[PDB]
Order: sequence, then C-alpha cells, then structure tokens
Amino acid sequence: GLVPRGSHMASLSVLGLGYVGVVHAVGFALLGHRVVGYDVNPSIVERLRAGRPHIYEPGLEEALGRALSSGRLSFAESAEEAVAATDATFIAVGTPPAPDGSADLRYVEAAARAVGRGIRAKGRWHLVVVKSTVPPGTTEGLVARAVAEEAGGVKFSVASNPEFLREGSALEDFFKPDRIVIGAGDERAASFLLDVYKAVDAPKLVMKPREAELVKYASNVFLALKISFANEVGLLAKRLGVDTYRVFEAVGLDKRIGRHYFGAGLGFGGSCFPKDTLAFIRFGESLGLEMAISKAVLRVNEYMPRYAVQLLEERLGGLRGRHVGVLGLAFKPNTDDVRESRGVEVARLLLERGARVYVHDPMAMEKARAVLGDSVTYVEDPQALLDQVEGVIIATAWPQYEGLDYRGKVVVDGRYVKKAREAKIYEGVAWA
Amino acid sequence: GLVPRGSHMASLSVLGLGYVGVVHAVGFALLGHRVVGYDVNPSIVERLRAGRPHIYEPGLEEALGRALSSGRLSFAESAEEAVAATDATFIAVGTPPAPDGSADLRYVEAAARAVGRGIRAKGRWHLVVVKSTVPPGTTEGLVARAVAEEAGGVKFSVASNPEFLREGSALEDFFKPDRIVIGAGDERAASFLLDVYKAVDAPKLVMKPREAELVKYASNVFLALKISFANEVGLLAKRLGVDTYRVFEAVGLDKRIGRHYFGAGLGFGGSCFPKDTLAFIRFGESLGLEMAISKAVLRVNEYMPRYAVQLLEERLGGLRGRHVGVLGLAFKPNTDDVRESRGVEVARLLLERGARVYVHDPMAMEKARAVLGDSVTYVEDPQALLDQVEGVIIATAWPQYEGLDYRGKVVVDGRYVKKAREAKIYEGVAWA
Ligand SMILES: O=c1ccn([C@@H]2O[C@H](COP(=O)(O)OP(=O)(O)O[C@H]3O[C@H](CO)[C@@H](O)[C@H](O)[C@H]3O)[C@@H](O)[C@H]2O)c(=O)[nH]1
Ligand SMILES: O=c1ccn([C@@H]2O[C@H](COP(=O)(O)OP(=O)(O)O[C@H]3O[C@H](CO)[C@@H](O)[C@H](O)[C@H]3O)[C@@H](O)[C@H]2O)c(=O)[nH]1
Repeated sequence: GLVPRGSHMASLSVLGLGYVGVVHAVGFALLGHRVVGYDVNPSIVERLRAGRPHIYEPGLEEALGRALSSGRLSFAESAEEAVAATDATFIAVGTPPAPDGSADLRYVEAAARAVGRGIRAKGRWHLVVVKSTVPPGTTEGLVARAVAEEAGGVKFSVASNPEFLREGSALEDFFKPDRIVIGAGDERAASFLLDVYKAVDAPKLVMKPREAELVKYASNVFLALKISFANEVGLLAKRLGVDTYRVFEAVGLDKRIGRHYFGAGLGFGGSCFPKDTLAFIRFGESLGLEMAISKAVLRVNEYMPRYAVQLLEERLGGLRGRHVGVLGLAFKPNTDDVRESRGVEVARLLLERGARVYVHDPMAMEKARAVLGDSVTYVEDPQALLDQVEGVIIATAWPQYEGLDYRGKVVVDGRYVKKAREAKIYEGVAWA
Repeated sequence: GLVPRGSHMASLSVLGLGYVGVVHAVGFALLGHRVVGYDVNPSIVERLRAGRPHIYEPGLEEALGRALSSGRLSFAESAEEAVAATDATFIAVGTPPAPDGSADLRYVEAAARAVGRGIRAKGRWHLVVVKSTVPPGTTEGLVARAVAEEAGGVKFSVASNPEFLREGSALEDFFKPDRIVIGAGDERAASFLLDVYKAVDAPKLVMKPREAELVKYASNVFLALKISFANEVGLLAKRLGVDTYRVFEAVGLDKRIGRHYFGAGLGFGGSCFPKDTLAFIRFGESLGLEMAISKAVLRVNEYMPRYAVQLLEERLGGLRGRHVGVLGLAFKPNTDDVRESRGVEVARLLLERGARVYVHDPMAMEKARAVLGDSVTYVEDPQALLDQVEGVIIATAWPQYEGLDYRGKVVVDGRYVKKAREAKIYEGVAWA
C-alpha cells in the first residue's frame, strides 16, 4: 500500500552497464531511487539515454523507458561525476579471465579508483558496493585500497553485494530475487543496503564481505557442477541405452536435491560459468588447494562439445568436405549473446575437421558472424538449413527447433529436443 | 476413508532383513499386505518373531509389534518357502564392496536362485523385485538369469524398485517417500507394484529397469557430491577465515539448489555412500568411462579425516603419548551403526600416530568395540572424556554434545558444534 513518511530516497550510482549494471540501474530507479549510471563506452550511454537498450534482455526496453520517464534515472559524463552526485556506487564492470585463467581485476580496480576520485570531490562519506564477481578478499583488499588511495582522506565504507541475475530473466530476478546477500564492511554499510532493498520482498542475509564473495563462487560453481554431473551420469546412461533426462526426473524428486540444472547436453557456455569456475580453481590453487571437484567439473564441460563432434564424425564416416549444420549459436535460448557459446565451439571443431559448416540461430547470427566471419554459411531458415546438410548438431534448444522436420537426417542432439528422435540416426550427446 | 471392494491383499516375501528388508517387511504388513520374511541369519528371524528388533531404528520395535499383532507378518524357515508362499519377492540382501571396489553381487545372485527354486515349487507366475542397490543391468541380466536357471520353466517377471530409506528415519521414509521408482521388466510387473503401493501417497514413476537402477546410483552419488563439494569449498573458506555453513545457508536459498546435504565436516560414512560411490566409479570404468567427478568426490572424502588428525597434531605439536578423545563413533547421530564410521577412522589414525585414544558415543560403543577392541579406552560420560584428554575431535554431532563444557580444550570440530567454539583452540575441519 502506502509509503511511510520519511521513507528515504537513496542516491545511487552504477559503474559498468553490461546486463548486470543496466538492469540494476533501471531496477533501482523503478524501486524509487535516484540513479546515475556510467559506462566506459560512450555509445552505450548515448543509446541508453535514448531509451534504446544496447543488449537484448526481455522487457528491458520497456523498463528502461519507464525508468527514464520517472525522471529518476540519468547518465553521467564521467565515472567521477556519477560517484560525486550520489551516496553509494555499485561497481558492476566485468571480471573476464586473465591469461592464466584467474580473475582479471583491472576493470574493478579502475572503477574503484574512479570511485575514490568522486568521493574526494564529494568530501563526505560514501558507500562502495561491489556487484562484480570478484575473488574473496577483493572488496576489503584491492577495492578498499584503490578507493583510499584516491579519496584524499575522505571516510567511506565498502560492501560485497553479489548478483545472481540470469540473462534472459534478469528483470524478474532483480525484482523477485531468491535472496539478497550483503557482505558489509561495517554496520553503516549494512543498514544503508538494507534500506536500499527495503521494498524487495526476499530474505536478506548480512554477513562478512569475504563470505558474500565466496557465496557467489560457491553458487555458480555448484550450478556448473550439477550440469557436469548430469553429463558424467549421461555418458554412462548413453552406454546403457538409457534416457538420462528421465533418470534425473526421478533423482530431482528427492527433497534434498534441487530438480533444476540437471540438463545434460553440450555443457555450459556464456560469460559466467566457464570463467568463474576457472577463476575459482585458480584462486584455490593460489592458496595451495587441489580444487579436485571444480577441476573435474571443467574437464567434463570441455569434453562434451568434442564428444558431440566425434559422434557426428563416426556416424558420417569422417567429416572432410561434408555438409554439416549447427542449430543454435546463442549460449542459451532467448539471447543474442554468443560468449563461450557451445554452438560456436562446435562450428570451430567442425571447421578444423574440413566440414562445410552451415549455421542458424533465431537471434545471434550477427554476433556469431563477429566471431566466425565468412568461415561458415549463415542460413536464415532453420528448415532450409536441415534440408541442405547431411548431419546436424543441435546446440541451443530454441523453441522453434522443436517443430522442425528432422526426418532422414543424421542428428547429434546436444540439448534434448524430443522431435529430433524422428531423424534417420539420432545420437544424444549424453543420453540414448 | 473406506477401502473399496475387491481391493486385493498382496502376498509378498522379503529376503534379507537388514534395515531395508525389515522396514519393508513391517511396512508392507502395516499397509495391508500379507508378508513373509526370511534372512540367512536364524537368530535374526528368531528375534524378529519375538518382536525384538536386532538393529536400532526409531519406532521399529513398535511398528514390528503392530505388524506381528495384525497376523499379516510371519517369517519362513527357508528362502524357498517364503517365495513359494507369496506372489512377489523383494530381494533386499547386501551389496558390499568387492575387493576391487566394484559391487559384490554374490548375495543378490544366491537370493535370486532361491527365488527361482521357490517359483519352480510354486508352479505359477511370480514377480522378482530387486530392492538391493545393484549396478544397472543386474535386474534383467544376472537376477533374471539366475531365477530362470532354477525356475524349471515357470514364467516370471522382474522389476527394479530401488529404495531410498535413510537410517534413522526409515519408517517415515517408507510411509512417506518423496517418490517411488518402478523399473518394470513388463506391464504385468508395473501394474502389480502400482497395486502394492496404491495406499502410499507419493509420485510413482514407471521406467525401464536400467533407468531405475541408474536413478539409485545417481541419487546417492549426487548426495555424496554435495557433501564433498561443501568440504572442497570448506577447505577454502577455512583458509579465508570464513564460516562455510553461513556461506551454504546463502547458496541453498537459490531456487535451483537443494538447501540440504551441504554439511561440511569429516565427510560421509555408513554402509552406503562410500561403497556406492566406489561401485559407481568401478562400473563406469568397466565401460571405459573416466568418472572424473565421482572420483573427485571420493578423493575429498578420504582426505577429510586425515586432515582433521593433521590439524590436531599441528595444534598439539605431535601426537605420540598424547591423551586425545574422539566424540562420536556412530556414522551419524541416532544409530548404533559404526560401518565406515569417520569417528572409527579418526581413532585409527590417532592410534597409528602413537596417541592414547579415548572414545565416547551415546549408543555405538559396543559395536565400535567389536571393531577397535581394547586398542582405545571407552568412556561412559562424554564430559569425563573431555576432562581427561588434552585434545579432542568431534566426529558425530550427537545432540548431547552441544551442551558440553569445552573450555580450555583443544578441539578439532568435524561436525559443526557451535558450543565448541568456547574451546581454548577451536579448529573447524572445513570452516574457520
Ligand atoms: O541444466 C542446464 C542449465 C543450463 N545449461 C547451460 O548453462 C549455461 C548457463 O546458463 P544460465 O545459468 O541460464 O546462464 P547465466 O545468465 O550465465 O546465469 C548464471 O550466471 C549469472 C552470472 O554470474 C548468475 O547470476 C546466474 O545465477 C547463473 O545462472 C548455458 O549455456 C545453458 O545452456 C545447461 O547446459 N544445462
Ligand atoms: O550434510 C551432510 C549430510 C550427511 N553427512 C554424512 O553422510 C553420511 C550419510 O548420511 P545419511 O544420508 O543420513 O545416511 P544413510 O542412512 O547412509 O542414507 C543414504 O543411503 C541410503 C542407502 O542407499 C539411501 O536410501 C538414502 O537416501 C541416503 O541418505 C553420514 O556419515 C552423515 O554424517 C554429511 O557429512 N553431511
């Protein structure tokens, strides 16, 4: 119902406007806060000011137009000005893999220094909140230090507040999160973020900054582990002539086991799970730990796309000169994102084996071309792609794929499409 | 409410009266079936006829007395007579590890031959149901063959119907299972078991016998995997000075992740998880598969008790001649079962390092003596044990342990007891 009197409107900035940053910036404005965003790329800022998302995310264009109409969302000309105009800054810049697989923290360090400069100009207390996925210790270590080194002696507080948004449903996960984790460096940080999130109906857990940072890796690596476990069990089910999805239907009814994320197939792609899992392994190894399960998780994941190509190659009797399609290039359905896409990886493996490769995706073909260029043929109609190839690998289960005519084709199914069983030869990547 | 007319009373036999067999025998009788049980050990049968459970299981003595009073439960003088007097036989004998870690199937094979002899004497169709944890393929392979080889040509059907009972809550899991899995070798098998379970309100999934067998290993190994994952994450949390249980409180709120079985500590013992995990690995390796995650699961598990002893040894500056206690010998709370107990394993490691070892358990000390003999001192009062030792390892979180006085002691906590933090030195085995 009604808003209680004296219910404070917070002034928040967000640095880094990938899907995490732009969904928080828009969402906080729609929750009732004044938000100032900034990104290193001026064309992102220009597009966002115009109400035109630079990335595809269901419902974002309308949430953005609503946040802009409220007058509560704006964008700054520099990181420092966004910071100086607000009381807390969410750092949401990327943490891509470094060359040795550890987390690359240079983007977070530059954003923290910008925060320190804005604080110095503001002259009063500010909260620095790390939304970026960063190894435990980064918030009170690197970020607090980089901020202090620029802040000219102005006092501030830090907090880790990890994010759990999934691409494809980020706005819903923003408004209805399963839980909010606040790793506050002090009481004033904790009370400020509990205020920021007061309108969100979800459990709020306040803990140390290190614990909150570890929650994020433990969560993402455990999801990756369910997927790789389903694939390990699936290789076995496939040898037994059994349906791995029916097995995990029964496994998931146990009240101790989550029924989701046992979707065996080509494995996980996207810009999070592969690189967070690798960062987690490298971080543990830097402390002398073996990380044996987490490494196994990645070994299975890296194997699956090679196995899918080996199945196709065995069924066709070699791939050189053969006409082969890949259905699906986005890293999952309903995005145009190809980062770490298993479909792209499968196309490359096919190419490296002398196949003539055709690809389709309902959304990601422009992004995939950015990566594959003219090395493949891009087909606009997925049926037309099937009609042209001898063999096909299904790499993303777009709903339109369920209705295609696979009859007479050799199909290596990497995502479980029930209709594909009608094929002349059906090979499940991790099931019979 | 009322029982519909013509609601058939099934005649069922059970071979093998460990906790699975005796809980099914009693439970089926209480559901309304006529049950005939048998076990290779005549003293078990004699005790059960007298209403005296040979094993400790909460509520069993009363369920048994009720099943016996109904007149519906009896016990045979031989496996063959139990079989010949019924229409379906649940095989529930053990499947311990063989010398090379694979499943030992000799107990199941002998029970299946007995079933075949009873069928031959009966002269008409019978259902053979495998409740034993057996590798996929065993029901329609070894068991169907061993039955046919003795049945003299009498027709029969087979089914895998795995069991998911936990020790300590087996009667409740019997009456209120999360799901019933029926891997029927034909339609008549499926319809017979759906009848047997008609009064149990739970989802019933009918599938191939191989799929049902694989569900059981996938479920038990996945639970073991959660535990080992919590321990892998816990070694890391401990290096960070963080509380792993608070981390997995937050991880478990994700709607994709089951909140249970992330109890980091000394790892899993008991007669199921260690040997089923090892059987699963050996079964996959027999088909040429690497089983990398499942092996990692066991590597972490085998490490934890060694690590706990290493922590104690480091804190005390060597263990030779030192007086050290183990609190907890049962493999989990509320049983007297010590099979594969981590407490026993820790006592042995301590012994092998020249410690003078004291042990306590509220129930399992007689069973543990069967294993450790006079190599340790058995202490009746756990406080008295603490008062006598310099260092202690907590290996089973019996509720009475939460109230003890650990002040001034060196404690390596293997199970998360909050009160133990009052110790002079507190080392969590997998947390700070
Ligand atoms: O059962 C499954 C589920 C997913 N996937 C694959 O796993 C990858 C990741 O999928 P998803 O979790 O939807 O994508 P993200 O948007 O990368 O979301 C993850 O990464 C975000 C960034 O850290 C976290 O906030 C989210 O909680 C976590 O889901 C995709 O390639 C999926 O196709 C499977 O192979 N099998
Ligand atoms: O978070 C946890 C939970 C359990 N344990 C340990 O794991 C072992 C197994 O515990 P539990 O699952 O209670 O014992 P079981 O009676 O061995 O039950 C398992 O094995 C039965 C036999 O197959 C299956 O039916 C059950 O579903 C499965 O729980 C014990 O040593 C526990 O102390 C942990 O270390 N951490």
